[PDB]
Amino acid sequence: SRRRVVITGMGMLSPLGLDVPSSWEGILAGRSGIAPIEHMDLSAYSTRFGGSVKGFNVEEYLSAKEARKLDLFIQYGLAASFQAVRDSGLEVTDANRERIGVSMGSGIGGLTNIENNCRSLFEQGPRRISPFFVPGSIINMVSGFLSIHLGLQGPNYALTTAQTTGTHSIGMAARNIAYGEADVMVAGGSEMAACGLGLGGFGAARALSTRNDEPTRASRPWDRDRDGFVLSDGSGALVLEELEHARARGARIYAELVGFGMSGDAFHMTAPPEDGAGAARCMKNALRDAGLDPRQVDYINAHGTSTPAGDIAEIAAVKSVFGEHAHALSMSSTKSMTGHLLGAAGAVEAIFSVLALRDQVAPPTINLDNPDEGCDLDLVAHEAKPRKIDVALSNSFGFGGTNGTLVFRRFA
Amino acid sequence: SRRRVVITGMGMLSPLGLDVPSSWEGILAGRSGIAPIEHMDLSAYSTRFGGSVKGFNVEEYLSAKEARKLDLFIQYGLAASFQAVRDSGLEVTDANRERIGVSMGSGIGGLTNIENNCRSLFEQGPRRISPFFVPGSIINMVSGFLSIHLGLQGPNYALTTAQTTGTHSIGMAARNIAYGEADVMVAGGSEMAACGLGLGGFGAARALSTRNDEPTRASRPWDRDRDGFVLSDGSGALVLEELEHARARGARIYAELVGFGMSGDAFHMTAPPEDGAGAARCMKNALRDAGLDPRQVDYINAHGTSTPAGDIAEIAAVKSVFGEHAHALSMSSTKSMTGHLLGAAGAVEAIFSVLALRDQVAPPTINLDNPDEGCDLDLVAHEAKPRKIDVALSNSFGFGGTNGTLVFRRFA
Ligand SMILES: CCn1cc(NC(=O)C2CCC2)cn1
Repeated sequence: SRRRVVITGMGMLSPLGLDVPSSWEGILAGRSGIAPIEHMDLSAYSTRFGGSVKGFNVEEYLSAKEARKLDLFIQYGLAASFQAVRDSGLEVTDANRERIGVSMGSGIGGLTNIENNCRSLFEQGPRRISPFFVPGSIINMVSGFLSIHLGLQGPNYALTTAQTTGTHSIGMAARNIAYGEADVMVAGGSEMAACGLGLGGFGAARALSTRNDEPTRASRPWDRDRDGFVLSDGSGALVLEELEHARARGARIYAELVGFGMSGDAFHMTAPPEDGAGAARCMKNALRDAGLDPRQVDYINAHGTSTPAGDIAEIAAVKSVFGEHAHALSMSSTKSMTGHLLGAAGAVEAIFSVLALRDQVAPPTINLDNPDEGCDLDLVAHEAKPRKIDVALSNSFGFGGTNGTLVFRRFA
Repeated sequence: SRRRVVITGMGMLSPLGLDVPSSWEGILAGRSGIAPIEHMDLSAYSTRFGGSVKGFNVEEYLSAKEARKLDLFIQYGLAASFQAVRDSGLEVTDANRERIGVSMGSGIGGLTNIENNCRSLFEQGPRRISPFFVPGSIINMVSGFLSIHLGLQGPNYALTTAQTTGTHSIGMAARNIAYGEADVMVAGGSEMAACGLGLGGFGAARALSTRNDEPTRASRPWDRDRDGFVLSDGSGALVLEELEHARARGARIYAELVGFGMSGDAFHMTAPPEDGAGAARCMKNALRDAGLDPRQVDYINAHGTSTPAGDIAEIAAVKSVFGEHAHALSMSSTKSMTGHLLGAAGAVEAIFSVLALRDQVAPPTINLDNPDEGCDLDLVAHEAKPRKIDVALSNSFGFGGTNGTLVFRRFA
C-alpha cells in the first residue's frame, strides 16, 4: 500500500515574475518574459536573448554576506523554497523535523560562478579562487542551505537530470512521502545558465532559436517557423505533504499528486525519437501509477521546447497514448511565454499544472500562428481556454533520453 | 510490497586499479594510490598530488568517436557501468529492457571540460566552445549514454549530493527495485575533479592535505597528524537486482542490500557537527530499515576523509549508535589508500564493503601511526584483518550536511 501526497505550498522565480501569482497572471495573459540579455556582451553570439529573472532581491531571503557565497542558481532555488514553505504554513518543530526533507535540483548548476572563478584562475592563478567556490557552486547546496536554514533533518538530496530535473525532483519526493520515508518534502529545481558558457554551449549545438530580431516570437512550440528553444532562468518549489498530515493541521490543499512516470528513450544523447515512444511509455507509466485511464486526462502541460523534433515527438506520443481522447484534452507549452528553464522547467510547469486545476483554465501556447504538419491537437493557440480540468499531466523530456511525467488531480 | 535487493555485478576505476579485482588486491595489501599529479602543472597550487586513475584505456570501452565527446568523469562512469553489467551476466532483451534502469551520479561532474571550454570562450570567443559541451559535461550523461548503448528503458536519473552521491545513488536505486519501479538498476558514481578549479577551489577552502613531499602518507584517517582529505578520481558501479529475478536467471549473488538510511545534519554548509549527530541518525535509520540489532554489525567502511573534524565526528557517531558493541566491530577508511573520490567514494566503498563480506576480511586504515584523542576503536590500523563479517555498513557524509548509510549482508 501507499500514502496519498498533496501540494500545500508553491514558490517561483520566472521570466514572468518574482512569485507564483505574478508569474501565473502573466501566463493567463499570454505575456512573454523573453528579451535581449542585459549586462553581458553577446555580440559574438548567434543568440542574444532569453528569459532573465528581473528585479530579484536576494536580501529578502539572505544576508548580503551569505548571498555572496552562493551562485545565482542556488539563490533562485532558495527563494522558491522559502516562498513555498511560507505559502504552506508548515511549522517545523523538534517533533517533525526528522520527517521534513528537501530535493531541489538543477540541470547545469553553477556556470556563472565557474565562469567568474575561471576569470580569476586564468588571469591571477589559483590563490584568487574563492574559498566558497565548491560549496557555493555544487547542485546539492539548495537542499543543503535550505535544510540548515529551516532545521530540516529528513531526506536531503538533489537530482540532476538535465531538462527533466524539476519533474523527477517532485516525483521522487512524492515517492519518499508515499512510502513513509518523509511526511513533507520541499521539491523542485532552479537554473541560471545565461553565461557565455550556457548561451555559447547550446549555441555551439545550434539548439537555440536565433530570432534575435523578435525575441518574444522566438519560442513558438509546434509552429512551422520554430528554430529551437529559448534559454531561461528561475526556480520552482512545491511543498509536498502526506494527506492526513496536511488535514490534521488544516493546510490549504492546492491539488493531489496521484502519479509519477519515468522512462528512458535509450535513443540519442540530445534528440528524442520522432514517434515519441519514450514519452508515450513515460505517460502510460504515470497513468498506471495513478490508476487512471488515458481518457480521464483533461490538460497536459507539454515539454514543448520549440525544437523541430521535440515538439513533433510529443504530438506523436499524445496521439499514441490517448487515441480517440487525444483531441478532447487541451495541451499547451507555457515555454511559449517563459522559455526553457532547463532543470527548473518541470518545477515551474508542475506549478502551472496545479494552478490550471485551481482556476479551471488551460494556459495558451502563444506564437502558434501556423501549426506544423500533423500538429492538429487542441494546443490552446494564442489565448487561455477556461475548461473543465480534473486531471492535469506535466511532461519533461531531457538529454540522455530521460523522461518524466507527473499526474495531478483536483482535491475535494 | 517491498522486494529484496541483491548485488550481482560490480565495476570500478580507482587510484589502485582499472577494475575491481586489481583495486581490491591493492586494498588488502595496504597499497597507496596517491602520487604527484602528472596531467597538469601544479607549481602555483598548495596541493600537487592526488589519486589519479593510472593508464585508463577508454578504447577498451568506447569508440574514439564517442569518447572524444565526453568528460573524463563520464568516461570513468561508463567504464565502471560496462564492467558491472558484464560481471552480472545479465542479457538485455525486449522482454526486460523496460525493467532495467540506471542511476550513476557525480558530486562535481564535468569540471575539466567546463574549465577547458571557459579557456576557449575567454581567449577565442563562443564559436570555439565544443558542440558536445553540454551533453559531454552534464552529470546525467553517464545514465544517458549507458541507457543508449545498452538499450536500458527503465528509470533513468542521476543524483548529485557532493561526497554522499555514490551511497545515495545505490540506496535510491535499491528503493526503485524494492518498490517495483524496476527489477534491475546500474547505480554508483564517478568523479574527475583534478583540474585547476578542483584542486584550486578545495585548496582555497584549506580542505586538502598539503603533504606534497610524502603523498602516500597524506591520507591518514584518525591519525593525530592528519591535515585534510586527498582528492581522488574514479568510478564504482553495481548491478542491483530483485532477489527472485536474480534467482530465476541463476545469477551469482555477491551479497544482499538490506538497509539504506539518509539524514540531514542541518548544521553547516561544509563542517560536520563534532558529536556526529546527523551520522548517528543516518546509521540508526539504516539499521532499523534492515531490521537489525546494531550488535549484528561486524564491519564499517567509514567515510574517514582524514579531516580533523570529520574523522572525530564519525568516532562519536559510531560510539553513540553501537554503545559497547562499538568496541567489537571493525571500522576502517579505505580512503587511507584510495583518497577521497568525492561523488564516487560511496560507490567504490560499497564495492569494498561487499568484497569484505565475500572474503571475510576488514581492509586496513593505512597510515594510522598515532590514533588521535578518542579514536580508540578497532580501526584496523596498518594491516588487513581476517574476521567474521555477516553485516557490513558503508557511510558517506557531504557538503550540505547530507548523510547516507548502506547496510549489506552475506546471502546464502
Ligand atoms: C563496452 C565494452 N566493455 C569493456 C569491458 N571490459 C571489462 O569488463 C573488463 C575490463 C576490466 C574488466 C566491458 N564492456
